[PDB]
Amino acid sequence: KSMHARNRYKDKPPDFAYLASKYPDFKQHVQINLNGRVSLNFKDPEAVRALTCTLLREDFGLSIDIPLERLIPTVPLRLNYIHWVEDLIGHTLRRGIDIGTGASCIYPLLGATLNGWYFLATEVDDMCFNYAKKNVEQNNLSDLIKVVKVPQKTLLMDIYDFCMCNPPFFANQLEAKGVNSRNPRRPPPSSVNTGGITEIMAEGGELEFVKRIIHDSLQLKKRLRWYSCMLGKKCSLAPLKEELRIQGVPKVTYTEFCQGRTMRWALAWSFYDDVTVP
RNA sequence: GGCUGGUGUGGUACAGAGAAGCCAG
Repeated sequence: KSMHARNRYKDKPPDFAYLASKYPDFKQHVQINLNGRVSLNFKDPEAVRALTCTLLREDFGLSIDIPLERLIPTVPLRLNYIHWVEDLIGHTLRRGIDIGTGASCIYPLLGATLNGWYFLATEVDDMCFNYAKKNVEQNNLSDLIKVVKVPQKTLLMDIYDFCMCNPPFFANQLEAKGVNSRNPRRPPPSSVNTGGITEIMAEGGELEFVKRIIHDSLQLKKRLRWYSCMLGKKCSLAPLKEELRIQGVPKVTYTEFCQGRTMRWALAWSFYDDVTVP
Protein backbone atom coordinates (compact mmCIF):
# COMPACT_ATOMS: atom_id res chain seq x y z
CA LYS A 1 0.00 0.00 0.00
CA SER A 2 1.17 3.54 -0.76
CA MET A 3 0.10 7.11 -0.12
CA HIS A 4 -1.60 8.93 -2.97
CA ALA A 5 0.77 9.23 -5.93
CA ARG A 6 0.99 13.02 -5.51
CA ASN A 7 1.32 13.00 -1.71
CA ARG A 8 4.51 14.88 -0.87
CA TYR A 9 5.30 12.39 1.90
CA LYS A 10 5.06 9.30 -0.30
CA ASP A 11 8.43 7.57 0.17
CA LYS A 12 9.65 10.76 1.90
CA PRO A 13 8.92 10.62 5.63
CA PRO A 14 9.89 13.79 7.51
CA ASP A 15 13.31 13.84 9.17
CA PHE A 16 12.54 14.34 12.87
CA ALA A 17 16.16 15.18 13.69
CA TYR A 18 16.33 17.75 10.89
CA LEU A 19 13.14 19.41 12.13
CA ALA A 20 14.37 19.22 15.74
CA SER A 21 17.55 21.09 14.80
CA LYS A 22 15.55 23.72 12.87
CA TYR A 23 12.57 24.26 15.21
CA PRO A 24 13.29 24.66 18.95
CA ASP A 25 9.59 24.34 19.79
CA PHE A 26 9.80 20.83 18.26
CA LYS A 27 13.10 19.31 19.40
CA GLN A 28 11.79 19.25 22.98
CA HIS A 29 9.71 16.25 21.85
CA VAL A 30 12.20 14.29 19.70
CA GLN A 31 14.64 11.78 21.15
CA ILE A 32 17.35 9.88 19.30
CA ASN A 33 18.26 6.47 20.66
CA LEU A 34 21.78 5.16 21.15
CA ASN A 35 21.35 2.91 18.10
CA GLY A 36 20.73 6.02 15.99
CA ARG A 37 16.98 6.25 15.35
CA VAL A 38 14.56 9.10 16.04
CA SER A 39 11.09 8.78 17.54
CA LEU A 40 8.20 10.77 18.89
CA ASN A 41 5.83 9.59 21.59
CA PHE A 42 2.71 9.88 19.44
CA LYS A 43 0.71 9.18 22.63
CA ASP A 44 1.69 12.67 23.86
CA PRO A 45 -0.79 15.33 22.64
CA GLU A 46 1.86 18.06 22.86
CA ALA A 47 4.26 16.03 20.71
CA VAL A 48 1.74 15.31 17.95
CA ARG A 49 0.55 18.92 17.92
CA ALA A 50 4.20 19.96 17.66
CA LEU A 51 4.75 17.61 14.71
CA THR A 52 1.63 18.60 12.78
CA CYS A 53 2.24 22.30 13.42
CA THR A 54 5.90 21.94 12.45
CA LEU A 55 5.12 19.99 9.27
CA LEU A 56 2.60 22.64 8.24
CA ARG A 57 5.12 25.47 8.66
CA GLU A 58 8.13 23.75 7.08
CA ASP A 59 6.38 22.06 4.14
CA PHE A 60 3.39 24.36 3.50
CA GLY A 61 4.25 27.75 5.02
CA LEU A 62 1.24 27.66 7.34
CA SER A 63 1.43 28.76 10.99
CA ILE A 64 -1.46 27.22 12.93
CA ASP A 65 -2.38 27.22 16.61
CA ILE A 66 -4.58 24.37 17.87
CA PRO A 67 -5.62 23.27 21.37
CA LEU A 68 -4.86 19.98 23.08
CA GLU A 69 -8.58 19.53 23.85
CA ARG A 70 -9.64 18.95 20.22
CA LEU A 71 -8.53 16.68 17.40
CA ILE A 72 -4.94 17.20 16.32
CA PRO A 73 -4.96 16.42 12.58
CA THR A 74 -2.22 14.40 10.93
CA VAL A 75 -0.86 15.91 7.72
CA PRO A 76 -0.27 12.83 5.49
CA LEU A 77 -3.81 11.50 5.97
CA ARG A 78 -5.38 14.89 5.27
CA LEU A 79 -3.17 15.24 2.20
CA ASN A 80 -4.42 11.90 0.88
CA TYR A 81 -7.98 13.26 1.01
CA ILE A 82 -7.00 16.56 -0.64
CA HIS A 83 -5.34 14.75 -3.54
CA TRP A 84 -8.36 12.48 -4.02
CA VAL A 85 -10.69 15.47 -4.35
CA GLU A 86 -8.23 16.84 -6.92
CA ASP A 87 -8.85 13.63 -8.87
CA LEU A 88 -12.61 13.87 -8.33
CA ILE A 89 -13.15 17.41 -9.64
CA GLY A 90 -10.52 17.18 -12.40
CA HIS A 91 -7.72 19.41 -11.13
CA THR A 92 -11.16 28.86 -13.31
CA LEU A 93 -12.31 28.98 -9.68
CA ARG A 94 -13.31 25.88 -7.71
CA ARG A 95 -15.35 26.05 -4.50
CA GLY A 96 -15.71 23.51 -1.71
CA ILE A 97 -17.49 22.94 1.58
CA ASP A 98 -15.79 21.45 4.65
CA ILE A 99 -18.34 20.06 7.10
CA GLY A 100 -16.82 20.20 10.57
CA THR A 101 -13.51 21.83 9.67
CA GLY A 102 -11.97 21.31 13.12
CA ALA A 103 -9.85 23.64 15.21
CA SER A 104 -7.12 23.48 12.56
CA CYS A 105 -9.31 24.22 9.52
CA ILE A 106 -6.79 21.97 7.81
CA TYR A 107 -8.81 20.95 4.75
CA PRO A 108 -9.50 24.59 3.72
CA LEU A 109 -5.98 25.79 4.53
CA LEU A 110 -4.45 22.98 2.47
CA GLY A 111 -6.91 23.24 -0.42
CA ALA A 112 -6.56 27.01 -0.57
CA THR A 113 -2.77 26.91 -0.25
CA LEU A 114 -2.17 24.14 -2.79
CA ASN A 115 -4.88 24.91 -5.34
CA GLY A 116 -6.40 28.32 -4.56
CA TRP A 117 -9.72 26.67 -3.73
CA TYR A 118 -12.51 28.64 -2.09
CA PHE A 119 -13.96 27.03 1.04
CA LEU A 120 -17.09 27.33 3.09
CA ALA A 121 -15.83 25.78 6.34
CA THR A 122 -18.53 25.01 8.91
CA GLU A 123 -18.21 24.11 12.58
CA VAL A 124 -20.61 23.38 15.43
CA ASP A 125 -18.18 23.66 18.36
CA ASP A 126 -17.37 27.09 19.80
CA MET A 127 -13.77 26.10 20.58
CA CYS A 128 -13.09 24.76 17.09
CA PHE A 129 -14.89 27.63 15.34
CA ASN A 130 -12.72 30.23 17.10
CA TYR A 131 -9.43 28.42 16.44
CA ALA A 132 -10.49 27.90 12.82
CA LYS A 133 -11.20 31.61 12.31
CA LYS A 134 -7.90 32.59 13.91
CA ASN A 135 -5.99 30.06 11.79
CA VAL A 136 -7.58 31.42 8.61
CA GLU A 137 -6.85 35.04 9.57
CA GLN A 138 -3.25 34.55 10.68
CA ASN A 139 -2.47 32.92 7.31
CA ASN A 140 -4.13 35.76 5.37
CA LEU A 141 -6.70 33.48 3.73
CA SER A 142 -9.96 35.18 4.74
CA ASP A 143 -10.57 35.90 1.05
CA LEU A 144 -10.61 32.21 0.12
CA ILE A 145 -11.83 30.57 3.35
CA LYS A 146 -15.04 31.55 5.15
CA VAL A 147 -15.48 29.90 8.54
CA VAL A 148 -19.03 29.74 9.91
CA LYS A 149 -20.66 28.48 13.08
CA VAL A 150 -23.73 26.34 12.40
CA PRO A 151 -26.10 24.50 14.76
CA GLN A 152 -25.73 21.15 12.97
CA LYS A 153 -23.14 19.40 10.82
CA THR A 154 -25.30 19.27 7.70
CA LEU A 155 -25.42 20.35 4.08
CA LEU A 156 -28.87 21.93 4.51
CA MET A 157 -27.73 25.48 5.25
CA ASP A 158 -28.81 29.10 5.11
CA ILE A 159 -22.35 25.81 -8.60
CA TYR A 160 -20.07 24.05 -6.10
CA ASP A 161 -17.43 21.52 -7.12
CA PHE A 162 -17.15 19.36 -4.00
CA CYS A 163 -17.75 18.92 -0.31
CA MET A 164 -15.45 17.27 2.23
CA CYS A 165 -16.20 15.80 5.65
CA ASN A 166 -14.51 14.15 8.59
CA PRO A 167 -17.66 12.56 10.04
CA PRO A 168 -17.68 11.46 13.68
CA PHE A 169 -16.53 7.85 13.59
CA PHE A 170 -18.18 6.51 16.70
CA ALA A 171 -21.68 6.12 18.14
CA ASN A 172 -21.04 5.72 21.88
CA GLN A 173 -18.25 6.17 24.40
CA LEU A 174 -17.15 2.52 24.26
CA GLU A 175 -16.51 2.96 20.53
CA ALA A 176 -14.78 6.29 21.21
CA LYS A 177 -12.45 4.36 23.51
CA GLY A 178 -12.14 1.19 21.40
CA VAL A 179 -13.03 -1.26 24.20
CA ASN A 180 -14.96 -3.18 21.51
CA SER A 181 -11.79 -5.27 21.17
CA ARG A 182 -11.92 -9.07 20.84
CA ASN A 183 -8.82 -10.13 22.79
CA PRO A 184 -7.96 -8.13 25.96
CA ARG A 185 -4.19 -8.40 25.36
CA ARG A 186 -4.78 -6.62 22.06
CA PRO A 187 -2.01 -4.08 21.38
CA PRO A 188 -3.02 -0.48 22.03
CA PRO A 189 -2.82 2.18 19.30
CA SER A 190 0.19 4.42 18.80
CA SER A 191 -1.90 7.63 18.59
CA VAL A 192 -4.26 9.64 20.80
CA ASN A 193 -7.84 10.69 20.24
CA THR A 194 -7.96 14.22 21.65
CA GLY A 195 -11.10 15.09 19.74
CA GLY A 196 -14.09 16.87 21.15
CA ILE A 197 -17.46 15.22 21.54
CA THR A 198 -18.84 16.74 18.32
CA GLU A 199 -15.66 15.79 16.43
CA ILE A 200 -15.58 12.12 17.36
CA MET A 201 -19.12 10.89 17.93
CA ALA A 202 -22.66 11.37 16.66
CA GLU A 203 -26.05 9.72 16.86
CA GLY A 204 -25.78 6.33 15.19
CA GLY A 205 -22.09 6.71 14.40
CA GLU A 206 -20.65 7.58 11.03
CA LEU A 207 -23.12 5.20 9.37
CA GLU A 208 -26.14 7.29 10.34
CA PHE A 209 -24.20 10.56 10.02
CA VAL A 210 -23.29 9.80 6.40
CA LYS A 211 -26.87 8.67 5.73
CA ARG A 212 -27.90 12.14 6.91
CA ILE A 213 -25.50 13.65 4.39
CA ILE A 214 -26.78 11.33 1.65
CA HIS A 215 -30.33 12.51 2.33
CA ASP A 216 -29.13 16.12 2.30
CA SER A 217 -27.56 15.52 -1.12
CA LEU A 218 -30.88 14.19 -2.45
CA GLN A 219 -32.47 17.63 -1.96
CA LEU A 220 -29.47 19.58 -3.29
CA LYS A 221 -28.51 17.19 -6.13
CA LYS A 222 -26.86 19.38 -8.77
CA ARG A 223 -26.03 22.30 -6.46
CA LEU A 224 -22.78 20.45 -5.70
CA ARG A 225 -20.87 18.56 -8.38
CA TRP A 226 -19.27 15.99 -6.06
CA TYR A 227 -20.24 14.88 -2.57
CA SER A 228 -17.65 13.10 -0.45
CA CYS A 229 -17.14 11.82 3.09
CA MET A 230 -14.26 10.01 4.72
CA LEU A 231 -15.06 6.76 6.55
CA GLY A 232 -13.22 5.69 9.70
CA LYS A 233 -14.54 2.12 9.72
CA LYS A 234 -14.19 -0.28 6.81
CA CYS A 235 -17.47 -1.87 7.85
CA SER A 236 -19.27 1.37 6.93
CA LEU A 237 -18.43 1.25 3.22
CA ALA A 238 -20.76 -1.51 2.02
CA PRO A 239 -24.01 -0.41 3.78
CA LEU A 240 -23.43 3.18 2.64
CA LYS A 241 -22.86 2.12 -0.97
CA GLU A 242 -26.13 0.20 -0.64
CA GLU A 243 -27.93 3.30 0.68
CA LEU A 244 -26.66 5.23 -2.35
CA ARG A 245 -27.92 2.44 -4.62
CA ILE A 246 -31.39 2.26 -3.04
CA GLN A 247 -31.79 6.04 -3.32
CA GLY A 248 -30.90 5.96 -7.02
CA VAL A 249 -27.66 7.97 -7.11
CA PRO A 250 -26.07 7.45 -10.56
CA LYS A 251 -22.32 7.96 -9.97
CA VAL A 252 -20.59 6.42 -6.93
CA THR A 253 -16.94 5.70 -6.17
CA TYR A 254 -14.60 5.19 -3.23
CA THR A 255 -10.93 4.91 -2.34
CA GLU A 256 -8.48 4.01 0.42
CA PHE A 257 -6.32 6.48 2.34
CA CYS A 258 -3.09 4.61 3.09
CA GLN A 259 -0.64 6.04 5.63
CA GLY A 260 1.13 4.18 8.40
CA ARG A 261 -0.89 1.31 9.81
CA THR A 262 -4.29 2.99 10.32
CA MET A 263 -6.06 3.07 6.97
CA ARG A 264 -9.05 5.26 6.14
CA TRP A 265 -11.72 5.05 3.46
CA ALA A 266 -13.80 7.59 1.58
CA LEU A 267 -16.96 7.62 -0.52
CA ALA A 268 -18.01 9.99 -3.30
CA TRP A 269 -21.12 10.39 -5.42
CA SER A 270 -22.57 12.72 -8.04
CA PHE A 271 -25.83 13.48 -9.86
CA TYR A 272 -24.20 14.89 -13.00
CA ASP A 273 -23.66 12.69 -16.03
CA ASP A 274 -20.73 14.61 -17.56
CA VAL A 275 -18.29 14.11 -14.69
CA THR A 276 -15.57 11.47 -14.97
CA VAL A 277 -15.54 8.89 -12.17
CA PRO A 278 -12.03 8.03 -10.84
C1' G B 1 -13.02 -6.44 -7.33
C1' G B 2 -17.86 -9.76 -3.95
C1' C B 3 -19.67 -11.21 0.37
C1' U B 4 -19.72 -14.44 5.74
C1' G B 5 -16.10 -16.56 10.75
C1' G B 6 -11.00 -17.41 13.05
C1' U B 7 -5.69 -14.97 12.30
C1' G B 8 -3.19 -10.49 12.15
C1' U B 9 -0.97 -3.98 14.64
C1' G B 10 4.22 -2.09 21.04
C1' G B 11 4.61 2.14 16.58
C1' U B 12 7.77 7.98 11.05
C1' A B 13 2.76 7.58 13.84
C1' C B 14 -2.23 8.97 11.06
C1' A B 15 -9.18 9.36 16.04
C1' G B 16 -6.20 2.34 14.96
C1' A B 17 -10.47 1.00 11.20
C1' G B 18 -9.96 -6.00 14.83
C1' A B 19 -7.48 -2.46 8.97
C1' A B 20 -4.04 -4.21 5.03
C1' G B 21 -2.62 -9.14 4.69
C1' C B 22 -2.99 -14.69 5.64
C1' C B 23 -6.28 -19.39 5.83
C1' A B 24 -10.67 -21.58 4.63
C1' G B 25 -17.29 -22.39 2.88
